[PDB]
Amino acid sequence: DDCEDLHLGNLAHYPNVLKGTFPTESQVLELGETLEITPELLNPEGATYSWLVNGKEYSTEPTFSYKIDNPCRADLSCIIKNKYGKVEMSTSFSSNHNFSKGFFYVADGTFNFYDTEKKTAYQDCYASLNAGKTLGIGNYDSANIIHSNGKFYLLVGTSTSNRDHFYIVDAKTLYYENSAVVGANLSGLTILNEQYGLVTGDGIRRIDLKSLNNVRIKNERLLCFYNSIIYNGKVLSNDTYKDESKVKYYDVNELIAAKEGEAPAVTELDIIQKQKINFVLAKDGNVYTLESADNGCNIVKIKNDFTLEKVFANFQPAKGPYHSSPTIGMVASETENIIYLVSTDGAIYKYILGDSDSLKAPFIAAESGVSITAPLQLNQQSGELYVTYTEERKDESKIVVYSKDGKVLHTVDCGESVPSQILFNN
Ligand SMILES: [Ca+2]
Ligand SMILES: [Ca+2]
Ligand SMILES: [Ca+2]
Ligand SMILES: [Ca+2]
Ligand SMILES: [Cl-]
Repeated sequence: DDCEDLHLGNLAHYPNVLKGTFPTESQVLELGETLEITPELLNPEGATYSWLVNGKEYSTEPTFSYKIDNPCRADLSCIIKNKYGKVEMSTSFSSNHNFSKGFFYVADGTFNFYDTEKKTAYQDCYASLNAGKTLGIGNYDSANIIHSNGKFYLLVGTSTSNRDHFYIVDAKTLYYENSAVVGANLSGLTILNEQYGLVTGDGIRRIDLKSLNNVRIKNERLLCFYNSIIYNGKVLSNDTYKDESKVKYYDVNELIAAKEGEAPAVTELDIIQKQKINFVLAKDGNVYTLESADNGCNIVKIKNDFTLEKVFANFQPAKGPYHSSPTIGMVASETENIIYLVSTDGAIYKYILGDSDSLKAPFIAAESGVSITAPLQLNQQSGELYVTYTEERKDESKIVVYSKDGKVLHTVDCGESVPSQILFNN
């Protein structure tokens, strides 16, 4: 087979890459694996390489080595150049990861993933899966996310006007879908249904969850739904972080139909609030919130007909001092008649609907000089409670994952960056 058919003397002078020495199909690797591509040149003398990861030059080496140490997806090009010509091959690579095997946590202005099976944290999964895209959440900015319709709807509360404030991120994959401008200093987000949401902060804005156009329905300086919920065709809102205010509700259909400036009717419920507190849908099918009282708080049951049942809790609820400080929110179980809530000392109470005895002592005791600085989250499949703690004196935050029985299962070190929210991909 000496000199017969194809040989070097008849195959051009630009780089000649041997077949199969560069992937012809998209690569899928496990977390921890390394992608290695070593193109073999028939004529390698004087050749130079350029490896582009998502269009950005990563290497000039004749062999590509890239550790898949984070959930990612990337486009890969290889430009091989010599005196006589330039050749370019392209492929793509991604990690074989499962975002069902743990939870996302919003810290240092991005989506981070913690695997409860591997006990491993992956920082800034949003960038590595979206070609370096950022969500632009600065230190003095807020991230308000609602997981609905299999999407993460993010509202950035920022003083910058000419930037995207509202983002749609796929909840299962963490893939960016769309984003748009709404307005500066807007930190109140409500998802009404599959088609519409509400953005509050300077009154009420309806946002179309497909086109991302918004209509300013009500214009009221500093009017913000710090917390809200959809219940029996109404939007229940918490619009205070300090001042005495009552829970107010709006009609979902009136909010959907309202034209620019047509402020909708607002009705008050006999629920005095003097701080940020959320609304939780409990296993009894009712909505619960808290009412501010002199020597504690009241766990308020909001029935379908919007009548109220109130149970006194001899403890003050956890609170942040500023407009920017997040809601130290409650969390309800979907499988048990339970609500977890945080006292002002950093203790967790497990309220058992209808039984006021469950409020006589904390479920999880407080630790001195340690406070709970984010809303509670619960894993509805295991019953695991995710609590965000901050050591006041050193500014070191952690996510502690407790079992149904209150035993520590995981500790996620977050350092100087406080996680604001915990999300699931399902
Ligand atoms: Ca190697
Ligand atoms: Ca109605
Ligand atoms: Ca009892
Ligand atoms: Ca850890
Ligand atoms: Cl609209």
